[PDB]
Amino acid sequence: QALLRILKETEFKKIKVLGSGAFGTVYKGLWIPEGEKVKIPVAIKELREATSPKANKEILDEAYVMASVDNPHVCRLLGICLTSTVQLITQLMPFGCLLDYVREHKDNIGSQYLLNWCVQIAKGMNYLEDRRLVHRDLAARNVLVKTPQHVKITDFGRAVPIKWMALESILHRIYTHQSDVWSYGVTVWELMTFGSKPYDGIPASEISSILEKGERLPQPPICTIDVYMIMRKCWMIDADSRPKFRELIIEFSKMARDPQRYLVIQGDERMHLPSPTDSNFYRALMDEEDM
Amino acid sequence: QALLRILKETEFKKIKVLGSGAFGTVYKGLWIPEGEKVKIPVAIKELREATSPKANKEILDEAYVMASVDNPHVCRLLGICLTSTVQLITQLMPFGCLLDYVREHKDNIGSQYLLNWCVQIAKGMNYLEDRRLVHRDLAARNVLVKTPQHVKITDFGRVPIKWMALESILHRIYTHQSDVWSYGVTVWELMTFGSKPYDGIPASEISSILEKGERLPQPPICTIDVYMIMRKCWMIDADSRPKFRELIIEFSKMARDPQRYLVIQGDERMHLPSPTDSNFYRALMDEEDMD
Ligand SMILES: CN1CCC(c2ccc(-c3ccc4c(c3)C(=O)N([C@@H](C(=O)Nc3nccs3)c3cc(F)ccc3O)C4)cc2)CC1
Ligand SMILES: CN1CCC(c2ccc(-c3ccc4c(c3)C(=O)N([C@@H](C(=O)Nc3nccs3)c3cc(F)ccc3O)C4)cc2)CC1
Ligand SMILES: */C=C/C(=O)Nc1cc(Nc2nccc(-c3cn(C)c4ccccc34)n2)c(OC)cc1N(C)CCN(C)C
Ligand SMILES: C=CC(=O)Nc1cc(Nc2nccc(-c3cn(C)c4ccccc34)n2)c(OC)cc1N(C)CCN(C)C
Repeated sequence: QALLRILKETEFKKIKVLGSGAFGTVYKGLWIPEGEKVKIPVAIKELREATSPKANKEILDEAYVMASVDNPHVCRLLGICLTSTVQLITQLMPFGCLLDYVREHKDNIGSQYLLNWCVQIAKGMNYLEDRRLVHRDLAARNVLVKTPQHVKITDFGRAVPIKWMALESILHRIYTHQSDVWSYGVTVWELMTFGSKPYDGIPASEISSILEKGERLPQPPICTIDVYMIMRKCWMIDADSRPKFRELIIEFSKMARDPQRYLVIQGDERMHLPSPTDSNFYRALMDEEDM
Repeated sequence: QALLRILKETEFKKIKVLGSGAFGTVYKGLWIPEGEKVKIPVAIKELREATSPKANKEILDEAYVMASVDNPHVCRLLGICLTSTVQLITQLMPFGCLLDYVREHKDNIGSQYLLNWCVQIAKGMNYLEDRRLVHRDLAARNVLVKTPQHVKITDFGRVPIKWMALESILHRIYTHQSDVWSYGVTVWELMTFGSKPYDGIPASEISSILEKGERLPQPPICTIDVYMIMRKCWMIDADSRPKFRELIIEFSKMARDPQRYLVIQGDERMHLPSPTDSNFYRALMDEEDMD
């Protein structure tokens, strides 16, 4: 209700293209408050099409729900502008997404960051499950980095990412919170391989077959089997044998309490988490919300 | 101890001059974390005198206390860089200082902002008094605007003749009650929206006119209730001046009926923001807790 602000086109401008989503493009933009002199960096998503008083009504009423979330590991929709092209505005995460982050930082990611990222993603997904919100598009590209010690899940509930979807989602359009657990396992697979393309070299029209014959993503080199068994149980075809996000929070937390025991990274002992000094400095500059 | 980060000169640099004080220059600068690609805006104060490692320890020992404060209306020291000239790092407040703010928004400000700013400055000063920290240089230039609904006090802990209590001018005594005097001048600055106190009088003479009973005049928009409070901050007996806690209570009740205590032309179409615009401001700029 009061969590979604309706904007004018005059109080924000799109400045640089950051990327394409499925149904729209995301820009880096600037918010100019009315009667003010300051300019605040923001992220604007302009939708591919459809300005219709009628489609606006489902866009708005679902934007209200995406403005309702309150969790440190879930992004909140902040505003909307209902012109000819719908424009959506969120906070800009200056570090980008976890996917390009682990791809451009593959030689400096320690084990202790990866397991904490897995935990944080699970807390965000567990909160959405507690809010009865299905993500439907969880992937390393939809996990944003506020600080390297703080990731947030974005772009949930929007409803093709075939290589992330559960088989019941591929064959029968079923989207549950257990289907999201499947996409969570692929997301962990992306993190542990430092941004590899899942099922690389296999047409998306062919994934349903290989999953029915038992084929799964291979064990990442840095993962022990305790981590790989977790990923594989997120890919049981029976959805209720897949773990719950609540359980995934507990298990990855305990592995975070002994990181190099569960992830084997070359040179893992010269790369570590920030001290309280470095953490408090990050929070005072960029991350003042409670965590 | 772990709240003050020691920086290297390679991970931050100065970008633009924001203003000077007397102890040194303040710059707008950018922090680049080591091994990272993003650039985070900061405020850097360069100590314009070059100091020695012996003076550095006295600089450091007070920097730790300036990094120890935790209150929504007091700025916290975040970092320090100890080269030839010491550099000090805080959060950058993009709206600037309350002084230039009310000067550039003169008579576009309602009573409800003016009274809340008075409350917030008293809250910060009362927190400093509870920490047994004297400000010694309180003025509208040292009140930073994080957002228009949130101000913070900076540059405390250690000649502004026209702000000082009389015992500070004659006997250089600096108590929390001398800070109450300078608070009254600050409220005067806001209520005249950035006028020069005692404008046109040499500072070498302010002691004389204060012993003769002369004070700053009543601002046009102020009724006598608020002007009497300012006059009690300028009593020659230090223990007849009000306490900061009392100023919090007294300005708070006046804030609950602003148009009763300030008479501004057109005050009734300029209001405080709605929860929607406030939830929008904080999610972008002010994630800190606050009342
Ligand atoms: C006939 N036919 C036509 C179309 C109809 C339709 C209905 C609803 C939408 C809709 C509504 C709301 C959103 C989204 C989509 C969405 O993509 N949204 C993201 C988000 O915007 N991200 C951002 N990136 C950068 C800046 S804004 C998002 C942000 C966030 F903070 C939290 C969750 C979230 O999903 C929000 C579109 C089309 C359906 C029927
Ligand atoms: C002969 N000579 C030799 C050396 C001796 C000496 C001793 C102590 C200092 C010292 C130490 C610490 C600070 C300050 C000064 C100061 O000016 N500081 C502000 C502050 O940094 N402001 C900012 N603006 C923009 C970016 S940083 C500040 C920031 C904050 F967040 C909270 C309180 C505060 O006071 C902090 C300097 C010199 C004195 C005698
Ligand atoms: C991971 C892809 C990407 O482009 N990442 C990225 C993201 C930045 N910030 C940001 N903040 C909030 C929301 C998004 C966002 C949300 N969705 C659904 C997106 C889709 C596509 C792109 C971005 C999306 N992003 C960011 O801030 C500067 C930069 C950035 N990078 C690394 C791209 C480099 N360009 C500057 C060329
Ligand atoms: C009233 C002086 C002042 O504070 N000016 C100021 C400040 C900031 N940001 C900022 N953030 C933290 C600390 C300080 C700061 C602290 N001190 C002690 C200062 C002394 C002089 C100038 C600035 C400072 N300044 C800031 O962020 C962009 C902008 C301005 N300006 C008003 C510049 C003028 N603008 C209208 C173009």
